[PDB]
Amino acid sequence: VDHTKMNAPAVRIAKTMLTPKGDNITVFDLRFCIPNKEILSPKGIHTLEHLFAGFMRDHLNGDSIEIIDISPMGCRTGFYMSLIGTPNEQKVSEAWLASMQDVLGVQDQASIPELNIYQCGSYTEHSLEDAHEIAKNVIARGIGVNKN
Amino acid sequence: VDHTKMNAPAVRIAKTMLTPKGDNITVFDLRFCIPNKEILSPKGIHTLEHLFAGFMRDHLNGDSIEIIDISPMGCRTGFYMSLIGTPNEQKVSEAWLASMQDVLGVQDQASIPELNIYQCGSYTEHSLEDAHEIAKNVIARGIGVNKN
Ligand SMILES: [Hg+2]
Ligand SMILES: [Hg+2]
Ligand SMILES: [Zn+2]
Ligand SMILES: [Zn+2]
Repeated sequence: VDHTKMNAPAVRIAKTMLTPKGDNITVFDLRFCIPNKEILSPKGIHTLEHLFAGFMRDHLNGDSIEIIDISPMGCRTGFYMSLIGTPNEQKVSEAWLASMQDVLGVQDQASIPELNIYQCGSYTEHSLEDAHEIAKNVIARGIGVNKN
Repeated sequence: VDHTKMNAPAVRIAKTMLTPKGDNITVFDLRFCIPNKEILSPKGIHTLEHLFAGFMRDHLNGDSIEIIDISPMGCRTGFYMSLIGTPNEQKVSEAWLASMQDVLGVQDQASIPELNIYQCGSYTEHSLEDAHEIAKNVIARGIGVNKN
């Protein structure tokens, strides 16, 4: 898709596909930054990821939506979020804008549960600071929409 | 999960989903590096991200397999791959291998047409060198397997 055309921060129905039986799997482009104009930090995006899916599962992931997974994009310009169900751009965003407020509520590293050799893949690649700025940005800038 | 006991390269199974209608979703931890011992290049996982995902599906997904999203983790030591269906370790540990050799089928960056600023949200960030790097290292170590 034309990354020059799209804007950020903005939800976007990334792809839609059905299950063999009946259930629905929707996949969202949770694009934080403006394609090639800005970029997420390998540490920020990482400490963030932890918190994001812990919180998006709180505001979103209710009873008629199911979260499979939320993980950062290689291009570190936002996360991809596959889920069981099919919310719309409003519903996700509202869930995203909330979460960021949830992230802010974490003053230090010992609050991030995983963050250790025994449970986090790469213990020293965490920046709660960078991951808070992002929240601030997003929360500040507002989460619009990007339709295909 | 105790990362310390984990082995890489190796396919681990991190999640299976039961959707109301029946069909089961599967999420696979694809671990390239030993956590906190070895890790992936930021510019390289991206590069390896446009490759892998495609090639994979060209050796996987069928009359019972459908991949939703192959995406890099934050820690940067592995790769989660969600799909509708239920293929096991050997069936993922094998096409990742078919998927790895093809990385080395990649001649140069001038083989990635998606490397435009209208299709890549971070086309600058790129390293087919480290693709091949990571690649040849995987095809030498042979993918193993981990059991939660
Ligand atoms: Hg940004
Ligand atoms: Hg590695
Ligand atoms: Zn981690
Ligand atoms: Zn890209």
